[PDB]
Amino acid sequence: GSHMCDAFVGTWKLVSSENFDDYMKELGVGFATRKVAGMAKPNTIISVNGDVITLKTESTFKNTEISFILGQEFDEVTADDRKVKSTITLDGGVLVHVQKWDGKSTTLKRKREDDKLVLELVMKGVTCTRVYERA
Ligand SMILES: Cc1nc2ccc(Cl)cc2c(Oc2ccccc2Cl)c1C(=O)O
Repeated sequence: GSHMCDAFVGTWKLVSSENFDDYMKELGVGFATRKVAGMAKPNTIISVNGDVITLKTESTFKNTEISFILGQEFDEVTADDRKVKSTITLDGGVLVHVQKWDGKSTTLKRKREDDKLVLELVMKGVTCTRVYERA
């Protein structure tokens, strides 16, 4: 059968970024990692096997991989090496990813808009948008 996650499945490459440096500062990312991360053009591969969604991100300097069930909290190590407790849910057709660590929180929303995969990353007052297109 068809699922709301179907539209996300596939291989994606970064095409544009807005306010990523500010967002990384809010996360506590240091100067050098901000420079190196800002240069990268990651690929993200989203796949589904039964109820398990896998999201991989590959880049020149860092690869990440999470597998999860919607609504079930899990341990995640982020690209900037935060050790977080994460939960990912569907809100309509938007994947909502909340990461909690040291009493802090950031929310990452993934949505399909036109032929793009749009990521909205929010920490305190700062919103970054990262746009991906099919690879
Ligand atoms: C959502 C997201 N969050 C990030 C959080 C922190 C950093 Cl340093 C990179 C991030 C990042 O880029 C990367 C994610 C993995 C490897 C490399 C990069 Cl630059 C993404 C992203 O666009 O998927």
